[PDB]
Amino acid sequence: EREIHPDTTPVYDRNRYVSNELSNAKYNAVTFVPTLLYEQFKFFYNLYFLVVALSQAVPALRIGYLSSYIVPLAFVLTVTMAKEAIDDIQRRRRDRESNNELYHVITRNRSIPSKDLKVGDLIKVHKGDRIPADLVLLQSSEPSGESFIKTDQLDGETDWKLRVACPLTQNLINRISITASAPEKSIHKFLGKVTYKDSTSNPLSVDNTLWANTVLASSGFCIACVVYTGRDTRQAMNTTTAKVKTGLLELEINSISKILCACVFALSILLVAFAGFHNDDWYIDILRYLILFSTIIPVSLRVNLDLAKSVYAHQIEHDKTIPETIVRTSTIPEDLGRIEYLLSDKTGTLTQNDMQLKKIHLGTVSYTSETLDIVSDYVQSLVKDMSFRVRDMILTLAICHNVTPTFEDDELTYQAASPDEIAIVKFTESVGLSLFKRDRHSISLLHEHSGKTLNYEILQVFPFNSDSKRMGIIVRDEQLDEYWFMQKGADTVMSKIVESNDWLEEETGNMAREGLRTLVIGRKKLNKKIYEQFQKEITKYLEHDLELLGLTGVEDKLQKDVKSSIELLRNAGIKIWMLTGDKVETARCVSISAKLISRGQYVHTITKVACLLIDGESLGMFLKHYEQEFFDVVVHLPTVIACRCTPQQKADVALVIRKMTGKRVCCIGDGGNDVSMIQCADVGVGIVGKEGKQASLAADFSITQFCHLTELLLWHGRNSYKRSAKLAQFVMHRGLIIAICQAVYSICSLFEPIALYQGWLMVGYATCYTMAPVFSLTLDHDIEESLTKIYPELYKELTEGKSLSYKTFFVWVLLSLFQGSVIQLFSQAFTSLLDTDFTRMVAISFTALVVNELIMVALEIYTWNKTMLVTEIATLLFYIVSVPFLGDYFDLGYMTTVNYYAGLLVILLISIFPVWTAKAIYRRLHPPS
Ligand SMILES: Nc1ncnc2c1ncn2[C@@H]1O[C@H](COP(=O)(O)OP(=O)(O)CP(=O)(O)O)[C@@H](O)[C@H]1O
Ligand SMILES: [Mg+2]
Repeated sequence: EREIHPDTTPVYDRNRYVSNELSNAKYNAVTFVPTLLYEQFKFFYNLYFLVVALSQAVPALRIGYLSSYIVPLAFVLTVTMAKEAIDDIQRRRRDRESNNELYHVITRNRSIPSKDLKVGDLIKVHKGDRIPADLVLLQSSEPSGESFIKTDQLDGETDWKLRVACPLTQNLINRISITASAPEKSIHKFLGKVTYKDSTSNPLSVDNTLWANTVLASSGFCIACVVYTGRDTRQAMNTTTAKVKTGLLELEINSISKILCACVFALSILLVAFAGFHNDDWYIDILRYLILFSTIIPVSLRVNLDLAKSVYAHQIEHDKTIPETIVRTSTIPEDLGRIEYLLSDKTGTLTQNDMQLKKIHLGTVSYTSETLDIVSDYVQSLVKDMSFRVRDMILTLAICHNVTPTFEDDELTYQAASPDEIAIVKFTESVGLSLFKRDRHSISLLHEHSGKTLNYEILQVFPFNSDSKRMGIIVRDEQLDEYWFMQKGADTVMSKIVESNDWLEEETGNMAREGLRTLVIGRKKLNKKIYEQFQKEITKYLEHDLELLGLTGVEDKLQKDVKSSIELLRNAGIKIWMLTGDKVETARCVSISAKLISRGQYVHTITKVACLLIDGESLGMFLKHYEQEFFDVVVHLPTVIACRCTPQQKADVALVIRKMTGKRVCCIGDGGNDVSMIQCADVGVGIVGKEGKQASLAADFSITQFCHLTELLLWHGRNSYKRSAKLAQFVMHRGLIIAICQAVYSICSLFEPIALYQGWLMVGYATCYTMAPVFSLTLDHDIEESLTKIYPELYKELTEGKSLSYKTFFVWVLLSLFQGSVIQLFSQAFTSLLDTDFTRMVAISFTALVVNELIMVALEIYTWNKTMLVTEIATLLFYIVSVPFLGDYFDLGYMTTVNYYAGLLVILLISIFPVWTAKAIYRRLHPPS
């Protein structure tokens, strides 16, 4: 709470208030680098190769070139800051160029920057410039004081918001004082007071304030007074750092990284023990040999995965089948492939948000889409008692809504913040009572039918609330001058308020199991004196005693091709729930019509202080104490339906599921009514085409309505997981092969394992000779995108993890042992291992190893793309031409013997025959189609 006076300039200009300068990282950015790295320092593989780097800091463990040392760590740092440092420096850039934006001061009569701006002084902000800070409107260019504002960057709202000024201060210019409250966090709330001469209090709210990222129009300029200072602005509190996201793939990579660390440590112990424990310094020997074993795999895997994220995001955002998709968190674009649960809303996500009124019932008299003649002639007769009730009901429909019009040649269009009333006005104009232009800021109501033009005006309005479930108005006529109080909303709150009437409950139930969402209308005749004593000013006095008018039933057309999507889902074996705050009867009806339940599948319901339905209170009570047994029940049930849920229990459901099973779930939603279930989700998908947009921009993914996600999960997540699995398999594959090569060399020559490979050879093998086949396999697939619909069942082949486990690691280890051992032993046997021809043995070893890699990458090929087959030939010719001139220091010699090629071909044939035959027999064993 503060008191703002514009005439007391120095007391805020000097100090006591935060300057408009925003600083992010200066003199602390260095302190920022380890702690952020600390999360990366939490993962044991980063620890692993970071200690590999740190080992050579001792001036005794330099075993290879420094060019083999700097490039991996430098390149991984370059990649990992490539995404974030550019954004950080751009943030600093438009922070600095915004804080020097010149602004005119009424008192100082000259332009000053944002730094010189203070609190309480009056600024004329123009149409073509953004609002600098948080202010409150006191005078505008419009005599009414109303203007349209834009906050596309402040919050997720994209439409243009009404903002009125104080009527007392809009006429002004004498000095005017304000009183404000403490800094808060709410993005849709404000409170204040205006004090003028002789202390005349004037109220303030969110309707009369402008914040830091607001954009002005609907005027030329306006006079506004600053309120919040620097850090006190809500953007400094309502914006928080995004939490780190962890995928299961990287966790199991960390696990197998520890496994490989232990394995190579044991191998180093074995080689050192077999050496004879000489040289009197065992520890330096085991450390240097460990580093020699640990210099190929851990760093290459990281960059391969990062390039995988990059190309995967490119492929997602470069599909004609998937128009206008946005990835917002590229840290884990991978877990979508292994998802078992779907948590979703029906509002927009599972619907088209197209509304049509179908049945309306008043006084045991039911009207439908048909029989519009009676209601039409009633409208024409507006300008016995049942007819009067009908026309009054039409009047209440046509007035109480908060819809905005827009004119064109014909079929005048309507937009609002709740489109159910757009459906209402559509029905009313279809009957014959055509509403027209609405000020929605001043008092005007125009309604023309086949007769004569009718005009009203609202005496007072109360906006709808997400908790009040109500909206009420009072309206005065000009033609007949009566006071009509009208109330609209849910019956659950106003049923006891309206009357002691009997015919509400059972009819609401009737249209409930008709699959119709229904709201209810009441009226009351008021007078002038009670209206003005009400206007003297809590909520209790507004509603005293109403009278029921009727109720309406509106249906919605479900989303395009829901049934195909759902059948593809449970032929993919994936599990889907349904949590939404709707009513139980409309929920079961819409799930039946969406074919969420097949034949049979008995439905059970829960109400407390196959299929199953549970209310929100009972959901919280079962998530309250009886947690674990409830979790055990819900996991095995094919479908779960919940009703009457405010988002906190949705977030709790997500948290307890992810914490009690450790699996990856998908939680898709839209609008402000489900903001929590994305921010706590493993993946969040945005919905476009519906009024709500903050959740979609605050999400991680974006699809049109529902369809893309389907093809995003079947054809894209599965392929992503398969190619990542092949990448990991191949990288540990050739790393273990070369490591076993050095190991067998040390067995056959007890000098040192270092003596086999040093220098540029291992550098090029780590970087230049092998990455191109890996990135070629990164693009390879098997099944066309058009064919993923026919065969979703392959999902049931990835839920278990048969490709990433301990046994998979052992299988790849054993295969690598086999091939590396046969190559090394046969080479040493056929080449007569000595110290003179050592160049010949090491050359044929490197050549055979690299060509074996470049052939086995071709073995694991499903489709032969025109862009893929060139990649390995380029590396092959690069190897061929890199021998005589590029390297030309190590392993120099002839090597072009007639018997050399024969021996090489036979040894490679021996090494690649059993795996090729095994793949052929496995293809004969498990034929896909
Ligand atoms: N402006 C409004 N004020 C009060 N209640 C409303 C409303 N618009 C719709 N309702 C009804 O109240 C219930 C909850 O509305 P809420 O304020 O949570 O928005 P919502 O996004 O959940 C609409 P829905 O549930 O139909 O998708 C809905 O079942 C709806 O029928
Ligand atoms: Mg929402």
